[PDB]
Amino acid sequence: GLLDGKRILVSGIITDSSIAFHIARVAQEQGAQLVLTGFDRLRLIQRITDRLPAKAPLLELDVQNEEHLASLAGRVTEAIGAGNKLDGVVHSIGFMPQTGMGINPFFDAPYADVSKGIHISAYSYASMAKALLPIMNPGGSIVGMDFDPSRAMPAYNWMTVAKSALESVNRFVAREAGKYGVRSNLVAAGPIRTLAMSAIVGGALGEEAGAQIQLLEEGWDQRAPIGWNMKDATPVAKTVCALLSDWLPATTGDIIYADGGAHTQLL
Amino acid sequence: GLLDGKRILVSGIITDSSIAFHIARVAQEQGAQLVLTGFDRLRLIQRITDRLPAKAPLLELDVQNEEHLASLAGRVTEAIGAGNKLDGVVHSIGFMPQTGMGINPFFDAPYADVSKGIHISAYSYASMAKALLPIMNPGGSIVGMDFDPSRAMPAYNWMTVAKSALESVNRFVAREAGKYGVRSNLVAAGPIRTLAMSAIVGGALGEEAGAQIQLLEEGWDQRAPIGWNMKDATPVAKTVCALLSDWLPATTGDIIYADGGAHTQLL
Amino acid sequence: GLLDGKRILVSGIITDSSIAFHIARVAQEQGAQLVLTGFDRLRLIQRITDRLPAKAPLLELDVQNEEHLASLAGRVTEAIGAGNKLDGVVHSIGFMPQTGMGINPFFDAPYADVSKGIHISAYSYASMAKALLPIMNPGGSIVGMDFDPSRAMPAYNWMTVAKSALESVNRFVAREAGKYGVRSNLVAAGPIRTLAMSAIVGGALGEEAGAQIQLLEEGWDQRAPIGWNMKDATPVAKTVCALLSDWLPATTGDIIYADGGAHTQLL
Amino acid sequence: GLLDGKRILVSGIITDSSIAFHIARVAQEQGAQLVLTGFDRLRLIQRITDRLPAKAPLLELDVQNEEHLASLAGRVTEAIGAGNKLDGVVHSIGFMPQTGMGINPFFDAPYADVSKGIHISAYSYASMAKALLPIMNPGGSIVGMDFDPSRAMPAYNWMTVAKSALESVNRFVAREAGKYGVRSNLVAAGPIRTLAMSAIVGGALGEEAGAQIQLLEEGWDQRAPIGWNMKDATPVAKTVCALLSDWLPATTGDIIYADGGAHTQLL
Ligand SMILES: NC(=O)c1ccc[n+]([C@@H]2O[C@H](COP(=O)([O-])OP(=O)(O)OC[C@H]3O[C@@H](n4cnc5c(N)ncnc54)[C@H](O)[C@@H]3O)[C@@H](O)[C@H]2O)c1
Ligand SMILES: NC(=O)c1ccc[n+]([C@@H]2O[C@H](COP(=O)([O-])OP(=O)(O)OC[C@H]3O[C@@H](n4cnc5c(N)ncnc54)[C@H](O)[C@@H]3O)[C@@H](O)[C@H]2O)c1
Ligand SMILES: NC(=O)c1ccc[n+]([C@@H]2O[C@H](COP(=O)([O-])OP(=O)(O)OC[C@H]3O[C@@H](n4cnc5c(N)ncnc54)[C@H](O)[C@@H]3O)[C@@H](O)[C@H]2O)c1
Ligand SMILES: NC(=O)c1ccc[n+]([C@@H]2O[C@H](COP(=O)([O-])OP(=O)(O)OC[C@H]3O[C@@H](n4cnc5c(N)ncnc54)[C@H](O)[C@@H]3O)[C@@H](O)[C@H]2O)c1
Ligand SMILES: Cc1c(S(=O)(=O)Nc2cccc(CN)c2)sc2ccc(Cl)cc12
Ligand SMILES: Cc1c(S(=O)(=O)Nc2cccc(CN)c2)sc2ccc(Cl)cc12
Ligand SMILES: Cc1c(S(=O)(=O)Nc2cccc(CN)c2)sc2ccc(Cl)cc12
Ligand SMILES: Cc1c(S(=O)(=O)Nc2cccc(CN)c2)sc2ccc(Cl)cc12
Repeated sequence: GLLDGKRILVSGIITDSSIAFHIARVAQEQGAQLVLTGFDRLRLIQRITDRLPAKAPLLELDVQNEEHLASLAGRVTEAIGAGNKLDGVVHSIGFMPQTGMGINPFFDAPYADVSKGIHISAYSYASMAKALLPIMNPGGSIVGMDFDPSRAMPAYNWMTVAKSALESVNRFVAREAGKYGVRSNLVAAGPIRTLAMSAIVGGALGEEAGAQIQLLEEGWDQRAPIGWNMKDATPVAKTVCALLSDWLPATTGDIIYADGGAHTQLL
Repeated sequence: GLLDGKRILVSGIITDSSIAFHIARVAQEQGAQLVLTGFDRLRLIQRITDRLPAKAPLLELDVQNEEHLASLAGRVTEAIGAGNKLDGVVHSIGFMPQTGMGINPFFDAPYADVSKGIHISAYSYASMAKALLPIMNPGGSIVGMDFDPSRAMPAYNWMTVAKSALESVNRFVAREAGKYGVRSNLVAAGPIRTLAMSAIVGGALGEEAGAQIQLLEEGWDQRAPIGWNMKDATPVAKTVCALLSDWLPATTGDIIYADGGAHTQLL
Repeated sequence: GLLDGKRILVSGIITDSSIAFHIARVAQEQGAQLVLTGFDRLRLIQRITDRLPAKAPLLELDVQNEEHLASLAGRVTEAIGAGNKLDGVVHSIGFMPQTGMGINPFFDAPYADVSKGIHISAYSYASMAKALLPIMNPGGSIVGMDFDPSRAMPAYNWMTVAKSALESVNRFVAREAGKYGVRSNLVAAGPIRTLAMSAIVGGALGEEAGAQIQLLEEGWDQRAPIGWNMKDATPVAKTVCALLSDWLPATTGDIIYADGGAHTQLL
Repeated sequence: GLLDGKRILVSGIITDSSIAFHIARVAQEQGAQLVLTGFDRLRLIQRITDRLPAKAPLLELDVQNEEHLASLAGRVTEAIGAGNKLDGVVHSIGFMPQTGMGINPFFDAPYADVSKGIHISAYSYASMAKALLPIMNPGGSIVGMDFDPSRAMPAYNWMTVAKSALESVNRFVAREAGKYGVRSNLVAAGPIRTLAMSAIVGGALGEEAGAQIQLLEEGWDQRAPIGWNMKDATPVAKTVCALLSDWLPATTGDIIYADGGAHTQLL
């Protein structure tokens, strides 16, 4: 078991197609003992996580709530038992209001909306690190989820800016985590058909946005030398588990591309 | 004259060592007709700009003030005359509260402070573009100031995150500006001894911060194959003028490194 | 005149659609005095260059010929007059045998062929620098031509590898040239319809290769926020002249993208 | 066992401090069955590999020898048994003559020497892929060793150019290997005290070269958020094994940085 005996906190489950759901599943298959955090609809999240291979304690965490962050370490310790620390943390959280992502023109996003998205999608990575590093073991691992923002693209708009910020945050979190013997890295995944993503392809954010995602999905599988299957999150979940294991011991402040190789190819 | 007959808006002058002061000077030496914008201390800014080679109208612009942005194009047109448009825009604006930049630990920056800095240093680039593109000529140029944030560094902290966001914003501003025949690019400069920078070297942001900047300055000149003189902003001002001219007509969404070549060298 | 009084050596003219032909034309329009070098078909090259706005001495240079390189500086000094030095050098040279570029499978290129292409397309940039730096003025400029090789693409094959090598060579040439007060940079251009390029679109290197270039050309104009016109080399020639001028004085070991911004955009 | 039942070819062992020796050791500890290839001093290599945890067949391979490459697959099949294929290939080979690496000036490397180094260090990655892909299983993995060449550095000189070429080769090998269901990636390691490296620190390539490596080693550990121990190759060996396993299933044409995070940090 790749993660045997490791204690790992996984945020970001909201449905059974959430990337963090599959991260949580693969980690439990590999012997990890999990603690879960969920935002807002905790009864729904509980019913979703009941389908994980093993039962895992669920804690409430709204990343914009200072009280939630201040109590987090104590509530984690209460779930895993005093004297036990975390070996791994998974940040799988993201949000941008509709004004900053979609067919709404890039210039029309109010900063209040953009700021909320950068708060939840980028700053929260440092927030969670700060809350959880004091209860992490040496040799631990923090992993966040990324979507390659080094080039601009239709519709993603302000969320691409939030991703650019998150990659920069990750390189500073790595400097802090290094003082604990802890690594911090991001996994840049290719497009995955989550519920939200499926809703956008169906036009939830405007028809242009939906058409552009479909073109991006299609271009992705074409470019990827090993193909890309947007309906299979297993590859991304296994990559996260790789970074949570002891088998990338010299990688930190970095980005692993679980994208089928698409970013290495022009056409 | 490299910029003869061009009408160009320059923001960001606060003292005579501001990078935008030298941008403004070099552009006037090259035949440009300028309109200036200043924030807060407008009487001070006016007295500073009285020393530019030619007189230039000064307009008030706080980039966080929605009314200032809504009136900007009209006030620009009133200064340059109806029927005249802008050929160039210079964004030379930046700010991060002391909690996000310096010896204060990276985790201790409140998001309210970080958000203010990302607002003024990154989002304002899109804000100004939105305000000014409707009064820009085809073949125009928007230029912002950048400090290479692709690797983390001591003390810069949250401001590095703001720079990462600004580079991403620039690639989307380029998509909008392209509809106008307008380019958008950033100039990534090496360290320059502005008043603020000199204050930090003297310890305004804590002694550790001051020592780290000095080490970064020293490493910069060493790495740069043509040297780097932190007391000479002329090189950065000439680079901005290059991008405002017609001599980089196929460069947009991009970053020009006016850093002595330091970013191309390891040691 | 952007280049008034500057003495500049331009290699790489073979027909009137060569990128170096337009570089040479724009530089002469901007007051530069040129010395030309040509390979192999010198009578043809002479007849082509007779159409430049001004007459320019033509020197023979095969970059694989050690005797040609050993005599180059002396022959340049004889053309521009003793006591005069060069202010600028343009490397616009490239070649890969058909086995390393096209529909021939990537694995089937013999190393002898690949090595010849890397010799002429990458190593020759250091070769020319070595020959010409001792007769270059402080404040001089060396410019090479590049095609963005940071991602793989169909058909370009071994020539992409040669471009990757040339970018690396450029960063070391900059270290040598810095000792002379001389900059060294590359211009990464978008696809241009040279004779060779047109021949490939017509199938000279196999039908698959021809179809892939056409798709790459089409994707380029789409991605470029300001468009890309593959039949107009003026934009690339003006960019080279920008780097030969005094208006990028702090850029070296670097790459300027004269590609319409296409490399900054995903779709 | 991370690599249980996997059959893996490992090149590049020459002493017990070779990176490939530790790759071979860690892979055998993780249940892999190995086939080894060695160059030139095969009796020495055999005596070195006698100390691996398990015995492994040794095959002769000079990567510049066309007959060696033409027979390789057949000799591999004879060692692992007909009907068995390879699951993994490790390229751990590199060489640059003293004229292209060290205190000898960058311009003084003859192309014959540079070409030999690019042949053995870069082209050989495609050569081995071509020889071995027809005897690789779907889901297989090819891994090469890299040293981050994206910025220039003292002394490494032409070998940095060879690394730049190898990264480009890797992105095309990935396109070929994808047709087989096979991944291809590089591991960019921090400096490791091999015999050759120790000899250079002791002055084998000139005193300046030796002093610059020591400064690069020291800067590396400083920059690395988790530290860098140049005398421990275990971290790099475990990273290679990660890529040979099934736990990075969506990564290809890519580069994993096993460098302590040093490349993500400026100072
Ligand atoms: N689907 C993709 O294509 C893709 C690709 C790359 C990266 N990612 C990244 O994966 C991550 C997870 O998204 P997802 O795709 O799986 O979708 P998702 O919708 O399933 O999950 C997002 C989660 O963010 C959480 N969240 C939102 N606001 C929160 C808040 N204040 N506090 C705490 N949690 C909050 C949500 O509750 C939700 O669980 C994102 O960071 C996303 O950007 C997704
Ligand atoms: N000095 C350097 O080393 C260096 C290097 C690279 C980039 N830059 C960049 O150059 C730019 C200018 O800074 P500077 O160095 O010249 O220093 P500066 O202090 O002189 O100028 C900064 C200006 O930002 C303006 N500003 C702050 N808040 C503003 C607001 N709400 N609204 C409008 N304007 C506001 C200030 O008034 C000031 O004029 C920055 O963007 C900075 O990050 C500086
Ligand atoms: N057309 C494009 O799309 C494009 C894009 C980017 C970069 N470039 C680059 O521009 C440069 C010039 O090519 P081009 O497009 O203009 O085509 P070209 O065919 O017109 O010019 C190439 C020149 O290389 C010279 N050359 C070949 N072997 C030589 C040798 N041994 N010694 C000296 N000179 C030799 C040729 O004589 C010729 O003048 C190339 O380096 C090329 O890779 C071209
Ligand atoms: N030591 C480091 O710091 C470091 C860092 C990053 C990458 N690498 C890379 O690791 C790899 C291995 O080198 P090393 O450090 O372990 O040193 P090494 O000297 O131990 O190994 C190099 C091997 O290359 C082989 N080789 C040379 N010519 C060959 C040829 N014609 N045919 C077949 N094999 C040939 C040698 O026999 C030797 O086994 C290199 O590719 C190297 O560039 C090393
Ligand atoms: C959403 C999205 C992604 S994402 O899933 O990677 N990021 C993300 C952002 C916000 C909220 C969430 C969680 N529901 C995730 S890529 C891409 C490309 C084009 C478009 Cl229009 C959208 C997207
Ligand atoms: C300030 C700063 C720069 S900066 O001048 O480029 N950016 C900037 C940020 C904020 C406000 C301003 C305008 N006064 C400018 S680099 C660098 C490296 C280390 C440190 Cl501690 C600081 C800096
Ligand atoms: C040729 C070529 C270029 S190039 O013009 O940039 N480079 C080059 C290479 C070799 C010889 C020359 C000079 N005739 C130029 S890009 C691209 C993309 C796909 C394909 Cl199939 C080809 C090309
Ligand atoms: C050698 C070397 C490396 S290397 O080990 O990564 N590459 C390599 C090259 C050639 C032959 C081998 C195998 N003996 C390995 S980095 C670095 C930095 C500075 C200097 Cl002077 C040297 C080096």
